[PDB]
Amino acid sequence: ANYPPNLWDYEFLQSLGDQCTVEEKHLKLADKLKEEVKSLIKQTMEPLTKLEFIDTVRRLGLKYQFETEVKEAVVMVSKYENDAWWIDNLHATSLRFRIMRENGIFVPQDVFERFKDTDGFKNQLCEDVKGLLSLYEASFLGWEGEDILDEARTFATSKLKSIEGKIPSPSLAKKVSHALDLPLHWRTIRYEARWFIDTYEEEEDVNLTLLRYAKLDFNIVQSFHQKEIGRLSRWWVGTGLDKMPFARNGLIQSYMYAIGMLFEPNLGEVREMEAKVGALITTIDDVYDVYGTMEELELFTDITNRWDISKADQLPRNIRMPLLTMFNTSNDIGYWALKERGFNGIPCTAKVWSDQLKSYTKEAKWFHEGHKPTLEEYLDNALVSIGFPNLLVTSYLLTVENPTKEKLDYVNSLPLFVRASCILCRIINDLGTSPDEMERGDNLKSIQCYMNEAGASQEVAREHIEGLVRMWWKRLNKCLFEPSPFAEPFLSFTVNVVRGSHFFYQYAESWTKKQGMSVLIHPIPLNE
Amino acid sequence: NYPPNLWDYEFLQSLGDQCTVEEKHLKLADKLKEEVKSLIKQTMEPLTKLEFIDTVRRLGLKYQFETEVKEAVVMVSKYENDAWWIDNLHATSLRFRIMRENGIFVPQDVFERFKDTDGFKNQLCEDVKGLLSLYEASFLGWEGEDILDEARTFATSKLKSIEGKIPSPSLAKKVSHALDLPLHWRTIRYEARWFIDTYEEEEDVNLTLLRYAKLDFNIVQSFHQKEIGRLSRWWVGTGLDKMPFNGLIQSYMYAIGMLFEPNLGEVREMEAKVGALITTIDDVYDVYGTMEELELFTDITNRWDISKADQLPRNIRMPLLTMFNTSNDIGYWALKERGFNGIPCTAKVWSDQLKSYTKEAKWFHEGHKPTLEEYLDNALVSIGFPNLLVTSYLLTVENPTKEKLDYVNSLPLFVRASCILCRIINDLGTLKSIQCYMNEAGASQEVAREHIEGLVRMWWKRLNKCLFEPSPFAEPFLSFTVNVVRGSHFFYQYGDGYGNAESWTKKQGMSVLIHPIPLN
Repeated sequence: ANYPPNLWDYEFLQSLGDQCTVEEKHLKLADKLKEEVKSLIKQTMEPLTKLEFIDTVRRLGLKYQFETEVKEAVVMVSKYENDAWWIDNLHATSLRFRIMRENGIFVPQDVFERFKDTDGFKNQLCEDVKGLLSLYEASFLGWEGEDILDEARTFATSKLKSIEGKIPSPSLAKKVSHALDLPLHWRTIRYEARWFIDTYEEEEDVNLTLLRYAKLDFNIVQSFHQKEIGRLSRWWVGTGLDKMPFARNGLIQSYMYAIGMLFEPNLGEVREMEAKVGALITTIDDVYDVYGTMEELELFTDITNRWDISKADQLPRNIRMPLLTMFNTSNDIGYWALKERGFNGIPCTAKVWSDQLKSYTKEAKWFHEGHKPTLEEYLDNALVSIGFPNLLVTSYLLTVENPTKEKLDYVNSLPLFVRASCILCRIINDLGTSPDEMERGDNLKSIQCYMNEAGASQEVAREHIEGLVRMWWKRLNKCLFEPSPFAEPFLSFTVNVVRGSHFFYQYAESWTKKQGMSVLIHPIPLNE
Repeated sequence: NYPPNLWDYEFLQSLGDQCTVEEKHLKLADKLKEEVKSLIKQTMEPLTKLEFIDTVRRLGLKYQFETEVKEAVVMVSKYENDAWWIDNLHATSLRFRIMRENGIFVPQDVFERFKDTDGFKNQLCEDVKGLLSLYEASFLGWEGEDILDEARTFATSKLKSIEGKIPSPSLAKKVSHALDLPLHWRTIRYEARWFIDTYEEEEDVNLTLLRYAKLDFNIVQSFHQKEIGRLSRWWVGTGLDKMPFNGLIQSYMYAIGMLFEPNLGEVREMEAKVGALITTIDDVYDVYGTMEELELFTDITNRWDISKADQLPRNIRMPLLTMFNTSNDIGYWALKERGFNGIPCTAKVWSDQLKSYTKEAKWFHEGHKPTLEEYLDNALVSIGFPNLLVTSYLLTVENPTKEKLDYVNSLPLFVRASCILCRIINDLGTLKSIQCYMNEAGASQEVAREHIEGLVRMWWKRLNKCLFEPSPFAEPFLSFTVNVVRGSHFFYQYGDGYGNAESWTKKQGMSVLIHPIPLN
């Protein structure tokens, strides 16, 4: 074991692979239930009922198993000729608006106009909570310049808040509270699936076959995750970085975040590699922040820049081991791209690490010189220092068809889609900082930077930063309606890192542990 | 289904799941170990004692009982009365070998009772046991111990003469086996599997010992299968299994000869990786790469700078980057575990290996014939055992330093002797050794070969004497350096890669790594 102790001991994590083996009879039941659920997605339903069903499928974390059928269902609903089923119905209108836009089918914000009067949304809509929640959730699919969706968000938030915690109807109470914490659009797929499996079971309209399949598929996917954490744990203990006197829970936390970025079994290898990079980002961040002197870090940065480990022995052991693990892992990842994808990715991985440590160095220079950057000067560097250019460009290297230097240079040039994602991850992380640490006047975080600029208060500045999150999400949403040159799975990665940030930096140990226990460690009890 | 293919990495990657040992039988192995400990310690006649610990050794169990075996051998050597071995050819011969094996000197003159000035008395020709014990004991001799040379050539002729004629089942098995290879030249782990089957035929088999030998061998086997899964997964991850030039699995089979113990697992895996890369890159240099490609590969290696790797085509770049990445890994393991960054050392032994290859391709195109001395100077490096042994020293020496690593890499006698032996045993087994010396004072194939076999015996005597002499070296590297040679003896006889040689190798593979031993 390690001291200080990690969330779980590594031998435990390695034990999980065979502790939770899914019995062969459950594997065969899963294939059988999959076909039954396909049939259900395909079956004629009233259009609202079909949208509700495919919303449930998504929410249960199953869209990846039914991509063809869900899309085909959505298209069908977009072609249903008579609109009387949603017109003047706030829930149906909202749900349709959201499901259509999630699937690349435009619906104008004007569909909501009829729910307003001269002064704004009609106060009487507060008599229908399901309606309000669907409007709230739909509002997050909005784009810049869509003022009615901003009004919808403000109205629905306010009305739902006037009842959060006091709703005498258990499943809706739960869903509203959950939504006010984070909208569905901002949550991770995989962690939402585990929460919603429990919520769905308690709802009035539960389909037991869908529910049964959701639990079974959850456990099967979980068994792939458990094998991955076994492999990653063995790797991590092999690096010796578990014994550095910093970066407690680095590996496990990186892996838990990676599951938010991409959970699908068929992306296991990519997910392992992203988890290794994230554990090294966590470790090296600590090296730069809470261990190395300015002279040690200058040499760390120079070795990385030049990809030349000749002078590595000038660094003390606890700095040298992270350095050489970064080097060895980056070479391994670049090599996988050569072996698997036909393209040598070492220049790419070396480059994003060099860019990242240059950004750490800039922050350190500001901190030591007492520089107070503007928000815009801070974010241009801090969107690099958060590590998502590194993680995203790496993800692109490992998945793009026919990778080339020119394609990698393009992604690393931060096209709007990627820039929005990295800025979001940075600002979201900064917003997660509790005011216990704010009182410490760290000038190199978003809120404080804006406070310093404008002479604004902490509350006004926080509100400003929160507004930036909503703005960059609007840009992300619109980028998906013209995403070229990007394709799946990179389009999903770019969005899902943001969701990971929202989920893991909500504005801590126990909460993390709870999430890891339900998603990675404990299977769902089946009654089969 | 269909025959499990030892060459199929699909199959190999799955091992570490199958052939479990029941947690039941672990506990019985702890219990029989303690029974076997008392067996080794309980007073017996000095002869019964030596036979008992030789047996333990050949069952491959000495590593479990090193203190009890040493103290047993030391008690025998202090036994004041010599009547139990004097004039007994078996007893004299076993005492000689087991004492020398444990670093206690016995003079070649303990065999004077069996000889006169005309040599060994031809009357010993039907004492088969004594002739066999004499034969096995002879390979413990040093240079200039001539009574020991005479012993060998004499025992060898007399045992050859009675082979069809031996009644005892276990002894006829043992004589046949010894005439192919003496015990001293065989690997510990592959011999242990063979001997379990033979020992069970012996009149004097101790069923406690036999039962513990089988159960330990299966437990150990389970450690190895997990090792092979991991290594095969690695190999497939490199993509080098799909290059057009068995690789990993063979390297691993050799390494089990160099070291088999569960407690040395990590070192064994790294040695196997290097083993696999040596064979791979030797083929890159020998056949596949152009001249210009080999000079970039060489340059990249010398400067440990992969900036220009992209000028190599795929099938050259992959071995190079794999060599680089794995050398970085092994060097790093030394930092993590041993406190010493070993990347400069692994980069250097690789840079030397490649020159090795640059030299023997120059001698091919440049139409130069070397003296056997000049060729072995290079061929003891190209065989790759400096790489492998310097790496094994890096990973196991107490308090490693650059200075200690520069000394092992200078190749002092003990190391130089193992390395020459590995290259010579290889050339015997096929600008080779024999083909070079032929091109010395101008000899035949028959007289060359005999001269080479002679060199094998000579270097073994020098190795043997080193183990008695002052040395900066300790265990386990002492064992690694002798045991590579044994690995060479055992596998180079059948290296051909088709026909009888491949089915023999496959069978060793299957009996020692795959198939557990049937228990009770």
